[PDB]
Amino acid sequence: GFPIPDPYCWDISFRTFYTIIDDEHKTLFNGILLLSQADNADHLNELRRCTGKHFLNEQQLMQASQYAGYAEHKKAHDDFIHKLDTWDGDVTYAKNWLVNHIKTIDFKYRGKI
Amino acid sequence: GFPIPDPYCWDISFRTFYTIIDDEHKTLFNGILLLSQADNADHLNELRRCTGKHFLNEQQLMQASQYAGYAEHKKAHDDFIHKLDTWDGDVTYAKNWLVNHIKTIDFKYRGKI
Amino acid sequence: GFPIPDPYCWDISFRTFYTIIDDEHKTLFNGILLLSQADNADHLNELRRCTGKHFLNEQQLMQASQYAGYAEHKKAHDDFIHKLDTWDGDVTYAKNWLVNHIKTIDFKYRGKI
Amino acid sequence: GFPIPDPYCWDISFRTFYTIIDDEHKTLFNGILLLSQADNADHLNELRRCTGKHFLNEQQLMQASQYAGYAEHKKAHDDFIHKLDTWDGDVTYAKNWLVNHIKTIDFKYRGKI
Amino acid sequence: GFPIPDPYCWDISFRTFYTIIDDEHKTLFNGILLLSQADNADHLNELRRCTGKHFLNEQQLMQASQYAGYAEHKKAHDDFIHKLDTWDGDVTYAKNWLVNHIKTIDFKYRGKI
Amino acid sequence: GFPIPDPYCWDISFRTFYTIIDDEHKTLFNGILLLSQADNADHLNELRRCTGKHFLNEQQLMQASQYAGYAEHKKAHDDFIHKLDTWDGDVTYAKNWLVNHIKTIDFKYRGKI
Amino acid sequence: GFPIPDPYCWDISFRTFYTIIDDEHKTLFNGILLLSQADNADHLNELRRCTGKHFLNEQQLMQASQYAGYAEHKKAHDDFIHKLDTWDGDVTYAKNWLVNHIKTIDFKYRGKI
Amino acid sequence: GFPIPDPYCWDISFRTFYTIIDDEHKTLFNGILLLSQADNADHLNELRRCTGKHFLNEQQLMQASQYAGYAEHKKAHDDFIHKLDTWDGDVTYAKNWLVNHIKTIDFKYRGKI
Repeated sequence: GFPIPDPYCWDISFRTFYTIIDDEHKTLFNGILLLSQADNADHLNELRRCTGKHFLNEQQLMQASQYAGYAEHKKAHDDFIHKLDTWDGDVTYAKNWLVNHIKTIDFKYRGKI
Repeated sequence: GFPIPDPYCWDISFRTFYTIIDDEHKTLFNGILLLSQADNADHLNELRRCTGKHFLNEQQLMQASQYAGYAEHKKAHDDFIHKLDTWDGDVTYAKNWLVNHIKTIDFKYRGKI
Repeated sequence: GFPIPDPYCWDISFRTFYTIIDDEHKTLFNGILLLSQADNADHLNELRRCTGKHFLNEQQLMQASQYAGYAEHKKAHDDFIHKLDTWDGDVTYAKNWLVNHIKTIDFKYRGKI
Repeated sequence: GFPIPDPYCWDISFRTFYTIIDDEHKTLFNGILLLSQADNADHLNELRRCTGKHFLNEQQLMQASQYAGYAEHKKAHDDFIHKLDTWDGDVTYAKNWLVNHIKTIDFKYRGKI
Repeated sequence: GFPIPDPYCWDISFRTFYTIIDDEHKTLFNGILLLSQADNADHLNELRRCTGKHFLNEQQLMQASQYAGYAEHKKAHDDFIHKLDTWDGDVTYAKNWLVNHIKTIDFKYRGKI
Repeated sequence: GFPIPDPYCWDISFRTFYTIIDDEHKTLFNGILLLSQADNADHLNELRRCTGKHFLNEQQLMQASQYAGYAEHKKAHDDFIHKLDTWDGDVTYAKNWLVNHIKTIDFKYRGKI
Repeated sequence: GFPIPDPYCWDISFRTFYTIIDDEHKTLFNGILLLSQADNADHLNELRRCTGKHFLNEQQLMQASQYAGYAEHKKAHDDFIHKLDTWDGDVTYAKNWLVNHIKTIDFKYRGKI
Repeated sequence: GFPIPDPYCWDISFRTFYTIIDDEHKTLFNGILLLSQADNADHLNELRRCTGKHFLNEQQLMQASQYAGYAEHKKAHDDFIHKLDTWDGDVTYAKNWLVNHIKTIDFKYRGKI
């Protein structure tokens, strides 16, 4: 269980050392930051697009080295897409989910992919 | 329900703001324009090739961001391919179908993919 | 002197047998037709984008086979870009230029690239 | 003079309609925000990497359509790289430079590339 | 039913006007020519590699435009791979098969893909 | 049954003549060499990543020419991934497995892919 | 002096072990054989296209490994293009040139690129 | 002065965190080790190919982020190519050069590209 950055933007404690991944992660932080400012459809579309794209890329990256934790990782992703597709306005959930997903599930592939 | 451009060529009211998509759309308008001029096999092959190619590209683009309206969108496409594969010479249908497909189904993905 | 299509849209007489090239050529007919409908900045941008992109792609295709007419062909393209970049509203010139360029200059690379 | 966002993160007013460009722009806001939090080498590296990569990608996109404002735009980029490479710690300058570059220089390529 | 070229090498009557396809076809002719000269494993490996590669590429090309005759076309290919995988030394069959496959099944996709 | 190089690094007797493949093979030798030096998680992650990546690439290469020995080859690979995913510390096994896999199963595709 | 194959088609003695290169080389044998059958524009175009494309691809492969013989090799290619571009109908020269180029100049890059 | 590994193979102390780079670096250790085993043409070719390819790839990665140390880094690479191209059999030099290049010159781009 990790601290929630304030303002809610990416910081170097989240570095995975995969620059493409890190750059995509910065977009997820920004997407949740927007929602935290105005819970509207522009902001949600933005986060939803970035999230869908990042999850698929990250999944491809795992697949390229036949990563052993793929299936659990993909199910985490798919649950979160699902939350976004049924958005409830729970920004707090979303803030926590991302911090924890990166620092525990994404950090796990470092050095294996 | 939208107006049918006369001559039947693309105009900027159809812009999706995805330049690759817009350029492919211009080919669909042209394909239907040809058929409207001479209902023959050259013209139908031309429209059929362009349509098949555009639908698959557009489908790929939706998939890259895990677009939530993919499945309904893909079924729309597949119905229209089917009409082309069983061409009846109904140019009027084709003119309407495209205008409506772009302005209602394609416009829906804007900002999400 | 080739006939100028009316409406000013691509027809199969302009076929080069290179499908990607033909699809790009459709976009150039469309950009000139829009300007013939309303000579404004939007229509010019559209044509100008499609023309710059088409000229570079066709140039790349020529280079891939070390086409002997490359230099002369690139010069013809560059002269038209210059005309678009100093646009005076002479649609007639443009309509003629495109028909002639495709049917006498582009047609010369067929079978060689 | 555009307003400087606070927190200094991307918002949808900076949208260019080019999704890859917008995602890169989010990374530049983030790099400046980190420097505003702690002016150190890690934060500078991050911003410097993201800026060099973004400038080259955007340059490539301009070149793909033979964009007429390329040279002037490349010069603006190159001047900012120089500032990052001779970094004096003036975050204020950077915050202003980015907002202005996007809303007056990048916005000018919209519809042309 | 078409003439069998003598020597068994590609000629321009087999042009599909897809240069990548034509170039791959030249390799198939050569592969059968080798077998006609020495029925050994080097020659068969050569033809088998070229054939496998060409069929898959050609299949991809058909798929990119959602070609309506794909399934019949793919089954033709797969039967011929099968013959090669159970090679009997029937060079005559192979000579006929290729000429007929190109001039009747491959010629069918021209203008549709 | 082949000799085990000492030190356990690649030598030119393992050349497949596919430079990409050979370069990937050098990484597998190195991965097993590391394990032979310190059986830890860094070393195993390194070998596991390289192995997963190589097997998938090599599998793609086989698929591109519709290689007839694919299925047996893929099952060999998948068994070895499985050993790595249930690592027992048997370095001896791993040393033998690789030498034999290359010199008998990989050497088999030479000239067919 | 290497033997000139009759019929003038590629055989496995010309193998370079680079499958893409070998497939391109087959096309150059074929282009010369056609000219030996009928010295016309179609046959020349075919050979000229295949030669320009092959020379650029092989050049790119050399550059990818910073091959030390690049400059001298590029010059040999360029001299042959010049001969095709000033074609005098000397098929004999061409038949000899290709056999020699592959077996003494191309063979020298084997293992180095 | 860094320790020279014995056996002269890559270890995780050389890790750059760029997986493609690390895999290429493994090939350079291997090429020097072979020369240390037998100073012949095969071993030199191997090392020379892997080095030319690695230097160009790493250069491309530097350029993708407009890395500020590019020019100086390219010069260091070019000097080593020159040494390989004028190979005098000084393996000791090579062993030292590689260890030093990676741990002091390559390590400097980490986080910047």
